[PDB]
Amino acid sequence: SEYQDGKEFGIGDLVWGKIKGFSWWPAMVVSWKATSKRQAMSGMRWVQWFGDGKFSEVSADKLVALGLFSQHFNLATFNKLVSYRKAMYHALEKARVRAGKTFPSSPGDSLEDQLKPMLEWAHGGFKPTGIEGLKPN
Amino acid sequence: DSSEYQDGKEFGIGDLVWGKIKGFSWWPAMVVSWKATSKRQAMSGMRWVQWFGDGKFSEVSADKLVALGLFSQHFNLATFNKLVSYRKAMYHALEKARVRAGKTFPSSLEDQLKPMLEWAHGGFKPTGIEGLKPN
Ligand SMILES: CCCN(CCO)CCCCCO
Ligand SMILES: CCCN(CCO)CCCCCO
Repeated sequence: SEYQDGKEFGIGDLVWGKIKGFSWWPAMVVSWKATSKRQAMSGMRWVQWFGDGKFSEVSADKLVALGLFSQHFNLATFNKLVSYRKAMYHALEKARVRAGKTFPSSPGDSLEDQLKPMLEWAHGGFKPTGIEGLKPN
Repeated sequence: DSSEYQDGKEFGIGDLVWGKIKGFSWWPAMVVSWKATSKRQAMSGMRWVQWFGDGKFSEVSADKLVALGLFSQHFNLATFNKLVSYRKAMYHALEKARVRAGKTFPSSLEDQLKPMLEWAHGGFKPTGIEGLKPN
């Protein structure tokens, strides 16, 4: 029922979302019931931002699939803000689990170290699954 | 309405669970509110848990949690024999279970642990897993 408005994106979808004064940031579409807030208005979606876990209401027409990765990733913000690197880690970890992807680990690799192969995977088109692997189920 | 962890998946605040992190055996924990953690709200489909034995907090997928009551299935005998840290975790977890279930034993950590472990492995009789519920 919720979000059945003929527009894009449903509960669980991984997305980039854009707030004024902010880069595109990774998020997951959620039900209004998870937010402790209120039902969304027409054509809007509740999203939860990776990294800080906060909830925002955003137009379905203003979200893009996380799978358009290199297009929306912002290297300048990544190098400038630890909060963006953490967001990218949590977003890509969710993507990895969904795709059944694995990466060679080694304690105690830092944040940047863990991110390196995840970012290469994302920039490379999420092989072998492709973006189909990012879908919820 | 709308509230913490109302995402349609299993597990609520206070639930005793086993949690699985890559690189670790299934480990006992309690589901906690994000407010207990000094961190941030958990992503939809995930829960904050506090691990027995070390008191640390982790954000864990509900798909990587199971009820502590499924004890024999998730208890790792190899890990128990190998790691003092896991035996310590078993003690604190099963002591919480014992108090919730209103269970008493005849009364050392290892000596204390023995009948608690027998009880858990045997299915938490007489209450069964219903006895482990919070409140
Ligand atoms: C849409 C932009 C993402 N926000 C989420 C908060 O609602 C986080 C920004 C933190 C930047 C400070 O380091
Ligand atoms: C998955 C279990 C979580 N704790 C660590 C908390 O982050 C494990 C304790 C290590 C035992 C080393 O002897």
